[PDB]
Amino acid sequence: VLSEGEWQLVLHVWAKVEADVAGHGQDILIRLFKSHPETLEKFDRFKHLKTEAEMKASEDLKKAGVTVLTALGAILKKKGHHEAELKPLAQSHATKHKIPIKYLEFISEAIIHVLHSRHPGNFGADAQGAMNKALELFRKDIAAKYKELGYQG
Ligand code: HEM
Ligand SMILES: O=N[O-]
Ligand SMILES: O=N[O-]
Ligand SMILES: O=N[O-]
Ligand SMILES: O=N[O-]
Ligand SMILES: O=N[O-]
Ligand SMILES: O=N[O-]
Ligand SMILES: O=N[O-]
Ligand SMILES: O=N[O-]
Repeated sequence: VLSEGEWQLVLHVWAKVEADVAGHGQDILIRLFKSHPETLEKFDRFKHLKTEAEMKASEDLKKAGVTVLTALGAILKKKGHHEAELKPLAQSHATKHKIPIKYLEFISEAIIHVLHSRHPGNFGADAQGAMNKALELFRKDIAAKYKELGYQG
């Protein structure tokens, strides 16, 4: 359970993300796909992309990045009261897309990497710790939902 001070660290860096959600989404998806190339295989519209340049030029990848970060943002803004948001997301990611928890860990690591690179003014150790706690909460609650839904994860 996060403190209010922890949530405020999360939401203060999130506010900078929101200055340019598309750009942050490109950087985050690209980092995930470079760091864990097996994750790209889940994305049928652009799994054929071979290079970072191709990835940066992809309008479909850009839209996916906007979608992920906007949904995550909405969850973070609930400050842990995210049961309603998590229901459809857990169902799609468990049953349609088949995203294991380990892949949710990889995208969390990609998020942290990019925020650390882009936002050293709002992403020092305490803020990174708060973001990691928020993302660990998200993953814990999604994993519990996966289990309810019948998915090993
Ligand atoms: C913070 C974690 C994540 C959030 C908030 C998120 C959110 C979303 C949302 C909102 C959509 C569109 C609606 C839906 O289908 O549910 C979506 C689609 C999808 N997500 Fe995620 N997602 C996350 C992590 C992942 C990860 C790690 C992968 C794969 C490694 C993944 C794969 C997909 C796929 C394949 C789609 C369908 C995209 C398409 O139609 O081409 N997601 N996700
Ligand atoms: O205010 N304690 O995070
Ligand atoms: O996408 N940078 O590792
Ligand atoms: O496609 N924006 O959430
Ligand atoms: O981009 N993960 O939906
Ligand atoms: O707390 N959301 O499952
Ligand atoms: O509300 N979940 O489908
Ligand atoms: O509800 N999953 O597409
Ligand atoms: O992409 N994680 O360092």
